[PDB]
Amino acid sequence: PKSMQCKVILLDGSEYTCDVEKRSRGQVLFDKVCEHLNLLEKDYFGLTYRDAENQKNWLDPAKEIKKQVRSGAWHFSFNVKFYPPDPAQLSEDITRYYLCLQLRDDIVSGRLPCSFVTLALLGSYTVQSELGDYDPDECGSDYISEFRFAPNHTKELEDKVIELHKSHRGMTPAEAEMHFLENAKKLSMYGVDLHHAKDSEGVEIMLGVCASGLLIYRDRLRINRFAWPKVLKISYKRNNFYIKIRPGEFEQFESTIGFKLPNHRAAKRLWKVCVEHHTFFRLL
Ligand SMILES: Cc1csc(NC[C@H]2CCCO2)n1
Repeated sequence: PKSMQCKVILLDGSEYTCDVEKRSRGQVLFDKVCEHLNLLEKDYFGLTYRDAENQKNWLDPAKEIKKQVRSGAWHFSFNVKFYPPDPAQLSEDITRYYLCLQLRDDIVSGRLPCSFVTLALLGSYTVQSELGDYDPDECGSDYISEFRFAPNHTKELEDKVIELHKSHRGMTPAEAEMHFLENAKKLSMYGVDLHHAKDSEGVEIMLGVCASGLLIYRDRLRINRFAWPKVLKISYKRNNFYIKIRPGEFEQFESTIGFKLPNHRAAKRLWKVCVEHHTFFRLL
């Protein structure tokens, strides 16, 4: 048997290396990553890789690794795929811990926009989880945490993290991580996977896919959203993505909404993440 070396960026930025038989399916590598992370609730998570267009793809667990990475390196990231709308109901603390790590990266990267105070508050729960109770000895008036809290840091933000940290005295890691999630889960973009598209008029939009349904971000004004129950069929042809919206009451005929994606692979990818998030909603 011929093994291939796999490299996986873990959610704390560390690198895990293992080997799998060259014909192995994605689930094989994923199972090894989950065993290493001591993770049981693994179906909220996935592996990503970068294709030749350099686009983030989900590694399909059903399909051979080699038929997905193709010409690329066997380099992956471990990630949350299905953001739980109710993290309090996850059976395990370790699940909630990896979820926090993903959300920390969603925030720092700017994928999850956050008000100043909420950046400070989430920061404060992360420090309490990582360092324990506020300690003046460690932090002077010129203190700057090693922790990344935000896409841009200011001394004011570092100050607010410390002030809020002071109030979490006696909070255990699992409790800090639960408070982190009870706040993060209310952010408008929590678990929203954004794809660039154009509408039927050629105007550039973002299509958001999440637990609750589909979002169309035209501009700040009039945001369209479709709960999963209102979506009958989703399809792609060529560069185009179509959503079939279930007929409202006493309206004879459904409405089809079509979008232009940058290319056929962008369309296929959006279809697959939509189908998967629709099946996830169904499982709630
Ligand atoms: C019971 C079970 C475990 S994984 C799964 N389905 C695979 C993807 C689609 C929905 C979320 O996860 N069902």
